[PDB]
Amino acid sequence: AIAQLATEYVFSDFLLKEKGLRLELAVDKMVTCIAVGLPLLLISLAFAQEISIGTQISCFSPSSFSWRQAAFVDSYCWAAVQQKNSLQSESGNLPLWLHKFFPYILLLFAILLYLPPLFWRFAAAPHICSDLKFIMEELDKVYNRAIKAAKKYPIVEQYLKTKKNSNNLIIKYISCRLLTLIIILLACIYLGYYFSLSSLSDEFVCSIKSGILRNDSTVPDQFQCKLIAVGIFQLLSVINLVVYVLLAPVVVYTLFVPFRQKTDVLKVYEILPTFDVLHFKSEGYNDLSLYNLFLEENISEVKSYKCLKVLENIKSSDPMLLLTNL
Amino acid sequence: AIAQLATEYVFSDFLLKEKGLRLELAVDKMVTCIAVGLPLLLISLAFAQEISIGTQISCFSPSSFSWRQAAFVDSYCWAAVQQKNSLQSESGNLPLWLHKFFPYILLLFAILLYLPPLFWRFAAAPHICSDLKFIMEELDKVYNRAIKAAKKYPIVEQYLKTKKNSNNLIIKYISCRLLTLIIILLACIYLGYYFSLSSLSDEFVCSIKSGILRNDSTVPDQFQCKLIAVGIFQLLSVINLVVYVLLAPVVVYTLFVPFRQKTDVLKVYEILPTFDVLHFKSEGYNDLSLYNLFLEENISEVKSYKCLKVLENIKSSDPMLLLTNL
Amino acid sequence: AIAQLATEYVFSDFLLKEKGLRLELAVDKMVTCIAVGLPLLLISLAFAQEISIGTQISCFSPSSFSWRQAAFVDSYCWAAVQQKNSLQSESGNLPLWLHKFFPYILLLFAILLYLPPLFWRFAAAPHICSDLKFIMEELDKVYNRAIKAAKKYPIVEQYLKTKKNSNNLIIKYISCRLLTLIIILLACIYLGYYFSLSSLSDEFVCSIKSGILRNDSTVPDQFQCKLIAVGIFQLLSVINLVVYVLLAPVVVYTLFVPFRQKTDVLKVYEILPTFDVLHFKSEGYNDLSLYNLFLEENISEVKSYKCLKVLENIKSSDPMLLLTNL
Amino acid sequence: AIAQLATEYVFSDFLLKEKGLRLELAVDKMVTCIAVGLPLLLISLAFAQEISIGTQISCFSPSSFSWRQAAFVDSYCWAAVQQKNSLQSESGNLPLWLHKFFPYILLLFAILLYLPPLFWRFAAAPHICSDLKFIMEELDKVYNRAIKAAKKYPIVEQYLKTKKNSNNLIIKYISCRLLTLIIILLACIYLGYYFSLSSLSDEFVCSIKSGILRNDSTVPDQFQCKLIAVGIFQLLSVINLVVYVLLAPVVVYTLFVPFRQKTDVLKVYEILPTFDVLHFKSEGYNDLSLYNLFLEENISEVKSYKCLKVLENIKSSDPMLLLTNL
Amino acid sequence: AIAQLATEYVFSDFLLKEKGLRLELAVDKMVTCIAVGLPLLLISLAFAQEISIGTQISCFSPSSFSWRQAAFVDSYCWAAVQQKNSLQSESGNLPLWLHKFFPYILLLFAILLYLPPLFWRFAAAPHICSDLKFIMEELDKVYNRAIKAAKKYPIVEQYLKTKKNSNNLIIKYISCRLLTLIIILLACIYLGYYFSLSSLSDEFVCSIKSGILRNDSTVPDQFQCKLIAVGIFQLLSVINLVVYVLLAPVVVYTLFVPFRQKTDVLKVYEILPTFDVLHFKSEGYNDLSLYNLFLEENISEVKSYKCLKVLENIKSSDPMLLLTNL
Ligand SMILES: O[C@@H](c1cc(C(F)(F)F)nc2c(C(F)(F)F)cccc12)[C@H]1CCCCN1
Ligand SMILES: O[C@@H](c1cc(C(F)(F)F)nc2c(C(F)(F)F)cccc12)[C@H]1CCCCN1
Ligand SMILES: O[C@@H](c1cc(C(F)(F)F)nc2c(C(F)(F)F)cccc12)[C@H]1CCCCN1
Ligand SMILES: O[C@@H](c1cc(C(F)(F)F)nc2c(C(F)(F)F)cccc12)[C@H]1CCCCN1
Ligand SMILES: O[C@@H](c1cc(C(F)(F)F)nc2c(C(F)(F)F)cccc12)[C@H]1CCCCN1
Repeated sequence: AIAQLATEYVFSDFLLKEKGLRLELAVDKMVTCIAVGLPLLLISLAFAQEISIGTQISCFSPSSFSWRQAAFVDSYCWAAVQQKNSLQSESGNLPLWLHKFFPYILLLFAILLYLPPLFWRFAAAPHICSDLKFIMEELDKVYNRAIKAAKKYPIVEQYLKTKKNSNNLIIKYISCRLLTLIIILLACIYLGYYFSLSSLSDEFVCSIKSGILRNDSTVPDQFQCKLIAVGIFQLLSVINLVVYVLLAPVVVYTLFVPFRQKTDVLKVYEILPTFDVLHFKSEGYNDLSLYNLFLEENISEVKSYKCLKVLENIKSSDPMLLLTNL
Repeated sequence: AIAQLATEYVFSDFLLKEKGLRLELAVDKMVTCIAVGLPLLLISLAFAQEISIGTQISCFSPSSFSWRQAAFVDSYCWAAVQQKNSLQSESGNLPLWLHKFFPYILLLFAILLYLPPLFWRFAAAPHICSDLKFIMEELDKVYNRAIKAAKKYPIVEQYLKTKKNSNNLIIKYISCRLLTLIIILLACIYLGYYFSLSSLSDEFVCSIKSGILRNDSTVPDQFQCKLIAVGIFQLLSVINLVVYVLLAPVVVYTLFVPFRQKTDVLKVYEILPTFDVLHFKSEGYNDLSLYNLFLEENISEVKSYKCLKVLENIKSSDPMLLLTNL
Repeated sequence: AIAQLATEYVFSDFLLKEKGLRLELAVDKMVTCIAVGLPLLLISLAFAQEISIGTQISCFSPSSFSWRQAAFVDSYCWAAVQQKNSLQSESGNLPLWLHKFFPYILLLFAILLYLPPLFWRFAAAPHICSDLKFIMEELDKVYNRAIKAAKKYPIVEQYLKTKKNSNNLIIKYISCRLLTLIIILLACIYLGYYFSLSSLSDEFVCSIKSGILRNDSTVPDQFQCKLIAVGIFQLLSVINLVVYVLLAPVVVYTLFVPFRQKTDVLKVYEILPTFDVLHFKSEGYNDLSLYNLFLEENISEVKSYKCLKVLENIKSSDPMLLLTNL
Repeated sequence: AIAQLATEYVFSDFLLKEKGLRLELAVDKMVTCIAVGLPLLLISLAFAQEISIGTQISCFSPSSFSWRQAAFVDSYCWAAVQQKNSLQSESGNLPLWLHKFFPYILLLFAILLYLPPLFWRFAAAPHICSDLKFIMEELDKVYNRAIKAAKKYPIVEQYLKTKKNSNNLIIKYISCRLLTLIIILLACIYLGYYFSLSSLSDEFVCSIKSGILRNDSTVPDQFQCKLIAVGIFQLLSVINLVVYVLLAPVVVYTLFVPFRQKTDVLKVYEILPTFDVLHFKSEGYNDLSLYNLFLEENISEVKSYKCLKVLENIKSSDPMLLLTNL
Repeated sequence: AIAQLATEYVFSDFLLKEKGLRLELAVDKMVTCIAVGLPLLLISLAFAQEISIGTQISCFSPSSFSWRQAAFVDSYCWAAVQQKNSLQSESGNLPLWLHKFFPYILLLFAILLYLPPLFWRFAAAPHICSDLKFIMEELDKVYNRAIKAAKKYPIVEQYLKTKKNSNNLIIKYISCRLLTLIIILLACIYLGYYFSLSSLSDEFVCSIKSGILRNDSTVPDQFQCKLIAVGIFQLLSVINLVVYVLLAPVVVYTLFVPFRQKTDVLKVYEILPTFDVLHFKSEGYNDLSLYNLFLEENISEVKSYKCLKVLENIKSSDPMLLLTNL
């Protein structure tokens, strides 16, 4: 059912569950889930039980034709939207090709939108995963040492600086998001072209006259056929186009990594006396700018950051309290 | 539904899940999943609920024929694409054979593409599994001994050298990938031949005249039949051919084992004082070249390598810090 | 769907999962899975949704006959391939019997191929299971004692010798594999005979004239019927015959137990000083020859064998290292 | 599908899984699973998707009759195999009754074959369960005491003797197996009678003339009907009869409890010095003869029996080794 | 399928699983499962895929009537077995009412048979549950104290006596079993009356003449209708009646609580020296008579009772052995 479909896609997890670590920050998962599942959701809505009257093409055989003769006419003209010579139409052969393969094309866009998140989930996900969990563990060790002192060389600061120098991972990230934006724009171009079709493009005339039926006495020369659900495809197309047009500015915002403005989440550790590491922050296209965003995603999960952020918040309203907080 | 099919194949795990150890390195799993599942995905897309109008062959019986007489004509000509004498066609009997058994042939290619990964998952997978987990355990023991020293005979170096001498496992690996490449090229040849068919090959004429109906007064001599979804098969064929043509250079890259260039992942252990083992690396077709790749897959999972790689990265930006890192 | 069927049989576990111990060595599981599941897979492929046009037999009733009268003709002639007198055919009654009961016969061969692995999984599996896990535990105890010595009577050697004397279990194993080979050859004989049928054997004429219709004025004397999917059965038959013809040499290789040549897997324990047991190996048809093969299957899982095999491999490139390896 | 059915019954567990203890010894589970599931398997094979052409009875209404009039004729004669007066047939009313209720009768035999294993699984299963696990625990305690001595009153011997005196449980067991054998013989009698039917018993003539249609001008006096799949029922009947005829000697062998000849499995404990209990064995119809068989099923699972049997086997090739074995 | 139905009801658990404690003793679960599930099993067998020819009522419209006109006739007469005036029949309106609502009536009997076990599983199950597990725990404590003594006031004896005085729980139990017996007898009365119907009760004549069709020129006055599967209902009715007639003596045996004769299961604890409690047993309708039966169900699960019963059994073939048994 359509409601079972809605629970399957919109209200279920879908590509959201896949625990301690989150290697796909906010917006990414949101953008990927909407962009991938909305062609799937709208295809499945296109052919729901309630909305599909029946056979997609009907062709108006004469009354003299039998049941299976009309079945031949319908099935032949369904197959004969493909070849050029068999049919004539005012719009042309290309919009009928789009009408037949609308769900194929939208599923192709869904898979194409799934490709850059997948290439992220293999090529760059283990590196960000291992590096971020190591940084979380090291920061927990630093706070444990500070708490022990309250009751030599900071590895985290220099390991943060050497990734400030590197920019391979951000190049992978911006390549993923740029491919996603390009595919969204191409899907917008297709959906705008498809919805802008006259809606008489589904109307066409086909002749069942190839082969021996070219020189048969009693067959109609041509058969009026309509591709049913083309209007449903156009309605779902404008819906998909509207949602993708809303989604594309979010992706363009996602491209600008340094503008995202993490609100001094790493600066909270600078307040502690022992933790002299991680004072600075990125101001450009580097790996560290992306590490700051994945940190700002995953740092609330850290044991110590929440306590030290509470210590910072009460200041926002002497470090004796920190010893007391433990 | 087509969307349920897409979630079943593209977005689900498929042949990806099957934890601590990964005995199928990157690209392999990617190439195997795409090459195996894309014939499955495109077959299931070929006969989706929306795209299938109904019966695959219709044959245009006369109006005088009843419903089940036309059913006989359709079913007989479906069966009679097989035998040579029963039908005549401009293209021939072979393309009609391909049209009837297109999903059989693509599933045969999917299983044939699944064979070399399966022969890897039995013949060579236990050996690489046991050897790699032993190497991981030994390297963890070496780092534990080094950390204990900081706070005689390295088995790993000589056990690495004796596999430098051996080349049975790489012969198995290159045999698997060569069989995969050969099957991909054969599938490309078939899909190029199938898509290059004129698309009037589906059109054919069959006579329901074998047996007693040879000398019956009132039956048509021949019946115009079209194999519906042959154009859908050709569209999915060019899609499969395009994806496999993209996939084949990746397999050819996968053949060249020593060119893969692990970026001194084993050299990180040379920096430690106690770990004097594993200084060198392969420069040819040996088992060690494949062990380096499986190592570079699985070494990020190792406890010690990540810490010692952080120690190497800060140098990239005295070993006192290592004692401090613990 | 056919792709769901393929994931159910070829790509899923099937008779592969059913952990620490493997009481069905390599090839056995491979041969059993292919031989059992390929009739199942090809039957399910025979009647897939895409390939089945509809009713399996159609019979060309006259136009005067109604819908349910033609349904009677089809259903009667389906039932009347059984009895001899009701029909006449050029090939005979036996090939039509095979055409009706092709999936029954191939499923019978699948179950018959499943019988010897099942009789192995009950009659001989507990004995090999208990004996092999006891041998693994005893060898682990021997290596633990050797490691303790490095830092009286070997039970394993004499318990190995007394099974060298016995040959009941190998008789059970060779009986299982001989029954499997005989059933494979019988299936090859059937599939070769079935594929060699002319493919006009499906064509036959039946008379709906038994009982009161013997002396009815207006019924045709005989009705041209074709058994649809017989050509599909013949194509799947030659596929099954080709795969079984490939499989039979593997079973014949599996019969020769002593020729299998375990590569001194038990000899690795002879290198240790304390482990003076298990020096020799079989050179004939005994239980010990089969125990060597199940050992060579399961010995990589053993804790100590991998370490001592690494010690042997570095030698292949004084036992001081063993004390160091621990 | 038929292959899904085969995986559901033959290749799945079925009545095999239902861990440490096995209260249904070998052959019993085998005989119960085959005898119960083979009527189920052959019924489900009788009405598979491929083998069922459609409606089971067709009756050849005149061409003047409409679609639903022929539907009435088919449905009425299906119902009117029951009453005697409505139909006439050469064979009689009883074989048509068997043809209509063949799957009911075979399922009745399946449930009747399931009754004695069920009455075993309630009436006698807890007693054999508790007694056998107590005997296993006591024998483990005896070997633990013997191992402690190596490094007064044996309860097991007298508790074994008092069950030598009793014979209630063996009476229950032989009653179960005798009921199973009697039901197998009755099923063999039915299947032999059913297969021996002429196969024109399915042919019969029925009159739709009860009630107001007795005195209606235009209806045929009688309608030629065939019960389709009766030949399929006869083929499956001879298959079931052959398998049950093979199964019945196994049940007759299962009746003779003392002849089963446990190979001195309890005598292995006599070799130990401390374990002076359980020297003798049954030579008649007693509870102890059945306890020996359930012991010989479950004693390989025991920790100590395997070690002491290894000690016995090396002798088969001074008890110093036992102290060493531990 | 019918075989899937059989695995769902007969061979699966059904109302058998619902672990340490069993608050529904033997026979109860057996009687409840058979009595509840056999109407369910026979209803599901009544409308299996193989046995149902199609529409349950067919009515023999004239040939002039169209397809949907005959559909109206069938559907109207199905609805018009309800009202008295619309139809006339030799048997009457009541047996046609039973024929239409046979599965409703048998499901009503199944639910009515499920009511007394359900009222047991709420009203009396917690009390017997808590009391029996407390008695098991107290007896285990008594044996632990006796074993400690071997190496003041018995609460169990007086707590057993005060429930000897009470009879509320046995009144609930006998009310449950009496309601079950009464419902079984009522179902037997119904099934005997239903099977004793002439089997021409399914034959009836209905007039589609209410409303505007009372004064329409061309409709038949009355239509011969048969309710198909009424004979199947009668066969399943005699099967259900036979099984319930067998079941009713078991329920009548279950009513006599004190006659059930627990074989001195509580007397085994009297043999121990410390356990001076629970010497006597019931000889009438009391709560203690039911507690003895639930004890004899659940006492084999007790740790100590099995050991002390082994001590009693060897006597059946000085208490020094008990100290030795521990
Ligand atoms: O909730 C899921 C969802 C799916 C889809 C669609 F269609 F992609 F599957 N569409 C949605 C729409 C929309 F407006 F687009 F319809 C609005 C809101 C949520 C939608 C998503 C969103 C991100 C987090 C959870 N998975
Ligand atoms: O995601 C799965 C996938 C399957 C398939 C197909 F069809 F093989 F099943 N096709 C895919 C395409 C394609 F472009 F080919 F359509 C593009 C991207 C992913 C595809 C794969 C890939 C590897 C890791 C996870 N399993
Ligand atoms: O992978 C499974 C498989 C099944 C089948 C079939 F058909 F038996 F089910 N056929 C297969 C073919 C074949 F060429 F025969 F088609 C080729 C490769 C694998 C096949 C098997 C094999 C052994 C280990 C895992 N189970
Ligand atoms: O494997 C299962 C099986 C079921 C059936 C049937 F039909 F009873 F379900 N038939 C079988 C046949 C037969 F020859 F009879 F077909 C041969 C071999 C195994 C069969 C059984 C057997 C006992 C252990 C596992 N459950
Ligand atoms: O096994 C289950 C079963 C159900 C049914 C029915 F029909 F109630 F569901 N009928 C049965 C018949 C009968 F003869 F009655 F058919 C005979 C034997 C067992 C039957 C029951 C029995 C009690 C323990 C397990 N649940």
